[PDB]
Amino acid sequence: MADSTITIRGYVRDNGCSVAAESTNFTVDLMENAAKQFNNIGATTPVVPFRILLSPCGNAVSAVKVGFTGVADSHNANLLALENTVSAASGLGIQLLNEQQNQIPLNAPSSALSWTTLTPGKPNTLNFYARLMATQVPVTAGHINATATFTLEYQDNHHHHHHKQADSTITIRGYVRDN
Repeated sequence: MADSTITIRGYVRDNGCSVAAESTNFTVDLMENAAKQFNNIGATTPVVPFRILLSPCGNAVSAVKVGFTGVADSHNANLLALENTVSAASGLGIQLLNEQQNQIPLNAPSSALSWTTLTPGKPNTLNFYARLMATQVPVTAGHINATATFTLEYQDNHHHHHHKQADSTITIRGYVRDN
């Protein structure tokens, strides 16, 4: 079942959330990715459903902003680069997007993107996508291995200087088939 503390006792900081284990500490199954389909920069795979469940949360929030940051690729640094090893494929950045299928950069600050009005005390789930972007036509087979974190720039009054919220490590798997 799905039940949570809302408008009741035992709530964390109001302005913020905890981030669930289901979001700070998981793996995206990007399925297979095929070399043979990435034959120009427009090439965009069947965008897998992905979310960051925030819970438990407190009782007073107004929204956040995201802050995704990772190793950005040389080609289009808006795409999350791979582990950068011989066995990681070339010219195939990770394509992390929101439900609007809009390219989300990394090393932007929290200003170039946004978030929804958080509900208090619930498994606050927006809907996002992850898949695999062609930045070139290398079609060298290999595996999918990346690392970033999201921060949430919680709309607290920012009295202390900002940092990362967490080290909520986004890991994505997958496989470039040679067909």
